[PDB]
Formats: sequence, C-alpha cells, structure tokens
Amino acid sequence: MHSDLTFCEIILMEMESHDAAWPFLEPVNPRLVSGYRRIIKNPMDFSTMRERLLRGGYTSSEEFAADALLVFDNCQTFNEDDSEVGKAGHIMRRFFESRWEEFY
Ligand SMILES: CCc1c(-c2csc(N=C(N)N)n2)[nH]c(C)c1C(C)=O
Ligand SMILES: [Mg+2]
Repeated sequence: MHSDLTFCEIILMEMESHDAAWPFLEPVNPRLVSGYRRIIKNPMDFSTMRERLLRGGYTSSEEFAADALLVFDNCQTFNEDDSEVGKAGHIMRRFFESRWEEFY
C-alpha cells in the first residue's frame, strides 16, 4: 500500500529524530563492541531500514515492523536493561509500539 508505507516513513523519521535514538542511528561496530558479532546474528539499525525503505525494499508494513522490532530485540539481547543503550532502547521500543498501534 501507498498508505501502509507512507506511514512507515512518518514513524521512521520520528524514530530517526527522537532524543533516545542515538544508539540506533548507525550499525553497531563489531570491531568496537566485544562479543557483538558472536551474540547478535541479525543486526539492524535505523539507517539500514532507511536505506531499505527508500530503495522500496519493503513490500508490506509488516516487514518494516519486523525490522523495527529486531532493533529492540537485539538491544535487550545484548545490553542490560539498566545500561545506557538499554535504557534508551526501552524508550525507543515503547515509542515504536505505541505509535504503531495508534495507526493499526
Ligand atoms: C553499546 C554500543 C551500542 C550502541 C552505540 C551507539 S553509539 C555508542 N557509544 C557511545 N555513545 N559512547 N554506542 N548502539 C547499540 C545498539 C549498541 C549495542 C552493543 O547494543
Ligand atoms: Mg517481540
């Protein structure tokens, strides 16, 4: 749908610009994060969804939502809930779930 994916733009822009978005704008650099490659099989981040979305690489809004949920799953997999990335991921995750349900 044009509408299904016109909305994925709105929310991704809103995540891209959220105060808590800083852990997720770029891919995690495994050279700098010991253990990340080993633990996180499928990395995901906002710039990667942005690339895929501009490219037309999403066919349904469900695919987009899967990529968003994967950012936060990988976050909670790797970081303790009281870590700084962890605290930021809970804010970004709660923002995403609520903004996504407000539409669907
Ligand atoms: C802790 C590193 C990390 C960042 C990140 C972005 S920027 C930065 N470093 C400073 N602000 N010093 N860390 N993002 C995610 C999703 C991470 C992990 C391992 O899950
Ligand atoms: Mg889940």
